[PDB]
Amino acid sequence: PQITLWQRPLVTIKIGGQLKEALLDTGADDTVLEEMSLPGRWKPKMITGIGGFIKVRQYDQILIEICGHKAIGTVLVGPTPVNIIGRNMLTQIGCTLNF
Amino acid sequence: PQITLWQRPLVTIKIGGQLKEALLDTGADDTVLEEMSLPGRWKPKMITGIGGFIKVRQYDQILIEICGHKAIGTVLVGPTPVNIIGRNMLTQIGCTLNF
Ligand SMILES: CC(C)(C)NC(=O)[C@@H]1C[C@@H]2CCCC[C@@H]2CN1C[C@@H](O)[C@H](Cc1ccccc1)NC(=O)[C@H](CC(N)=O)NC(=O)c1ccc2ccccc2n1
Repeated sequence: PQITLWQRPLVTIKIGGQLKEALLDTGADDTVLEEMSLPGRWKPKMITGIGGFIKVRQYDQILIEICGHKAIGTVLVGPTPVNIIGRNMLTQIGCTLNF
Repeated sequence: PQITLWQRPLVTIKIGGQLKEALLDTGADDTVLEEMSLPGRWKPKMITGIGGFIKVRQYDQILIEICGHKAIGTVLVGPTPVNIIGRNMLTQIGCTLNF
């Protein structure tokens, strides 16, 4: 698709067969998710945003479908108000910024 | 241009006649820049992202060039770790997400 930005670029994602929605976020290095059921073990990790550091749970090799495109990588579960799809995933689905 | 996301989408901006660089940030509602001099009156504001709040000064109808493209809007000045260009400005230059 070609997505304008007059509203937040939220899209449908699928993880563990669960349908969610998430923000396509070119400003985010990592992918950070709301609480949800994920397989495997996690490890504690800390990342920062504009307001400072948070503790998150790091899951590796997670499969996700983003607006129909498959991606696999590291996802961080933590105190985020919204699922955020960061560049580690965005690149896998061929996403670009255009103007 | 077309900007891939293998690295941070940083671009040149010009504001207050000064050249800086900033992050093209589709996940950000607002545009937030490091401490700097701007004209007019400001209003105090608090914004959030991941990790909590920061206090900023809000300036309205500020002129900025983004990669040579003119935009006018609200700029928030404060202790952000990185200059970020949010959707309020990105929309003025016709920026889209494409995959
Ligand atoms: C996700 C993580 C890996 C933590 N990366 C980010 O946090 C990086 C960090 C880099 C340096 C510090 C400054 C931000 C740049 C950008 N951000 C991504 C960046 O895209 C971040 C993503 C976002 C969506 C909303 C909720 C939180 C997170 N957006 C932002 O921080 C901007 C700040 C701003 N006023 O515009 N926040 C939002 O526009 C914002 C939106 C609505 C809100 C609702 C509830 C909660 C918090 C609220 N957040």
